[PDB]
Amino acid sequence: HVGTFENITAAPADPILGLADLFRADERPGKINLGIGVYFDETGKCPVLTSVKKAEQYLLENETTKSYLGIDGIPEFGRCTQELLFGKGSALINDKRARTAQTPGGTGALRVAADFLAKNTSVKRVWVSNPSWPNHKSVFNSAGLEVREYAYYDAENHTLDFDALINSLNEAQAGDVVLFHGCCHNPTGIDPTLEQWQTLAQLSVEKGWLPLFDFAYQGFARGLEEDAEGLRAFAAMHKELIVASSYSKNFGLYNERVGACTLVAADSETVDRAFSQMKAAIRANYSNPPAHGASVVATILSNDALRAIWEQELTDMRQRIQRMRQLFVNTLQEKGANRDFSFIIKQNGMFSFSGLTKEQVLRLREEFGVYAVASGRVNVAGMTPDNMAPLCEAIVAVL
Amino acid sequence: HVGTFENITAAPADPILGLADLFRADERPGKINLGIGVYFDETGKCPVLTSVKKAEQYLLENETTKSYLGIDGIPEFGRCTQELLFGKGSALINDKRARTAQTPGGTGALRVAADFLAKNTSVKRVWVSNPSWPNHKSVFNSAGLEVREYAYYDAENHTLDFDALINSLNEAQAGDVVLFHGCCHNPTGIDPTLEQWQTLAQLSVEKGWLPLFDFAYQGFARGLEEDAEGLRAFAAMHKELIVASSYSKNFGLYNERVGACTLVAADSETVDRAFSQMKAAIRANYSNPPAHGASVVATILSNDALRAIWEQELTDMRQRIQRMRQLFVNTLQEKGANRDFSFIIKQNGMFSFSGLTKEQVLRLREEFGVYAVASGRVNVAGMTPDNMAPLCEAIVAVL
Ligand SMILES: Cc1ncc(COP(=O)(O)O)c(C=O)c1O
Ligand SMILES: *Cc1c(COP(=O)(O)O)cnc(C)c1O
Repeated sequence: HVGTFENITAAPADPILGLADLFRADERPGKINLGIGVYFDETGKCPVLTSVKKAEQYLLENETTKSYLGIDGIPEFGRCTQELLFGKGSALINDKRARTAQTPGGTGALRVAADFLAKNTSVKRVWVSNPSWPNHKSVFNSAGLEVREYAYYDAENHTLDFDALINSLNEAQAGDVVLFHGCCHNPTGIDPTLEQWQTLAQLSVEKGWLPLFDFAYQGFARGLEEDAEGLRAFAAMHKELIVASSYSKNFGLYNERVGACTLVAADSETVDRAFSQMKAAIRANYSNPPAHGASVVATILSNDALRAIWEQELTDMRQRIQRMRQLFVNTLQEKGANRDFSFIIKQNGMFSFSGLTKEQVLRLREEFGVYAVASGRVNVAGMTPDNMAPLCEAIVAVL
Repeated sequence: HVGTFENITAAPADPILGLADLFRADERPGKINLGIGVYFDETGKCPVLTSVKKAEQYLLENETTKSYLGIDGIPEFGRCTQELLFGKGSALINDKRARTAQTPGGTGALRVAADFLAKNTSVKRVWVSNPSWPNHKSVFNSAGLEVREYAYYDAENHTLDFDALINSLNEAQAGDVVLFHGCCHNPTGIDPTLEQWQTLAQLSVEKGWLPLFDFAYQGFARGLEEDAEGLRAFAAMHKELIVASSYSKNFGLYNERVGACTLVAADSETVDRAFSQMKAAIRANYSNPPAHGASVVATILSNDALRAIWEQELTDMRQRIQRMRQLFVNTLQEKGANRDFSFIIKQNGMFSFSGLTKEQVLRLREEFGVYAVASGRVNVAGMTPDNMAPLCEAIVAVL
């Protein structure tokens, strides 16, 4: 009677999280963490938004029960989500072509979609960008879906390689899923222009793809409505699509696990039929979703006063990151870098590829106490006026 | 192109959660909800516990960040969970043989265990009592495991059929998983005696089963420690086991999704190796767990003054249910029932198997507005002094 657990092989280190335990252990003073994807403020802290604290006080005074939510969560949460993604007065909403389930984070939204697709459709293949968020492949593989990669980044020009993106998707067939980042591509910060989004929307229709949008950073590129232009171009042309969205970053609600999976089909009758199977996939996973984070979002979005506070806090975050992008480039020059880092200014969101090699990312860590993901992705929101000069001196030393 | 969603078949209703939907829509003022397993107080409400409101007020004023938890959640939540399960000073704890992940509810803990087994071991079959919670089968089937049923309930004598149980399980092979309810069996309310638990533990070892304990009602049968006696007899003999526990009910934190998956192995090296893969399965599901409800639990169990308040609140819930069981049986005789219902006094927890047929349950709903599960399972914790007479009048009218 051998043990069931004896033949188990240890799992490797998570590329984004295996770094953060290694940082908490580093006993050297002045270590700098440019790793995980949370926003920091000017003091190097990840604070709770004021609008979130106000909403939580209201919930504390007014909640009378913790009784289970429905499988698909708080109804007002789904309605507010659809307005954010598609626009108030969107035809998708008036025609009742969309259904939204509240999920545990954006990751939970991707997993719910994966399980739904694997069990209820003939989907076998998901196409994701090279590079992408590393957990994309793990989520879809957990449902038994093959993940293929399409070309995306021109590492010479630090730009979108649009010709190669098109050519690399030539073999994506009708009924394959193609995954797009809605804005603030993770990790490159390079997003399609509006004309490129429109080109992709037309191509997607002709080839019969099922688009799946991962929308974790709405509001961090240009603004809430501007950042959804690409999704709304797809939505104007497609009968069917899926949107996995996250409120982890734009509400600073990371650890409360607040996301949404939104299904769109040709008509009300079809999406309700499909959504009933998505609810069955949720029930066999975590049963029903956590209330606290989504109650906060629904409260803020339903209250004109709180929503005005939140939108300003989101603008404040967006502008800080842009300020840091400029300061990073200026300070690298001041500290003597001869490589041109000006592409950094053109990139959107929290993350840019620095262009550093795994070998330089390792030298920064072991020699200077500066922590970046081994792909060379650095979190610009982890940079402050206080840590920018040491950080830049370190990069310049390993160049 | 024909749509990917066009030919999806609609999912059937959940036998528990679909009932709740019907109950909401029912416009009759006298309707009575004996379906879903939530606790109601003497006034028919599902309250937030006082210990929980106090912990939530502490969190509101002292939380400074919502930054992601680690994949396995709050460390103190895991330590407190193991103490509750195995007891302060257990050798599993001092030998470092146990690892706990915070999960989204007991359901999420079940799905995480199932995914982990399916993807990292040779396990193929899970054995589940007949009857059991209806969602057990969906969770294990959705992870790719086969579900087999073992005998349990003697429907004529309203008792545990221990000879049938043991002969059923002689077909379970070594390396199969056998699922046990820790206490307050759902739906029958009939649990093994300590002497039967000890018989099963010895037998489990001889045959090479991997025990999986589902522990959603610790404290609702006799007490916190007494309700863990059967699990602790297993933990005394086995090299390996899995416990999926829930805080939904004994903390009234249903909609915050608070549970734990606890892995036990032969030694520290093996459990950490196994746990590394469990973390991978979580990362590919919901990434990391929701903080609010687990933080409430850990605040309460970590503070003797809050813990004392909570323990009294749990005792009060347990005693109120015991008072309704007696009131239920006495009132049925007063209302003209000629059958003996005294077996309800011998059942533990929220649920009693009433012995009503599907046709009688349907008639209770349609004609009297009394909602029970089609199996005839009734939630005693939904009974109150005020609704007892009409409820019993309805049941007598359909006998
Ligand atoms: C036996 C059993 N297992 C699991 C669960 C699920 O617990 P949770 O709501 O925390 O997911 C329940 C509660 O409904 C239960 O009765
Ligand atoms: C961070 C991130 C997620 C995960 O969002 P959570 O809400 O934390 O689960 C998903 N997709 C992308 C592209 C991300 O950057």
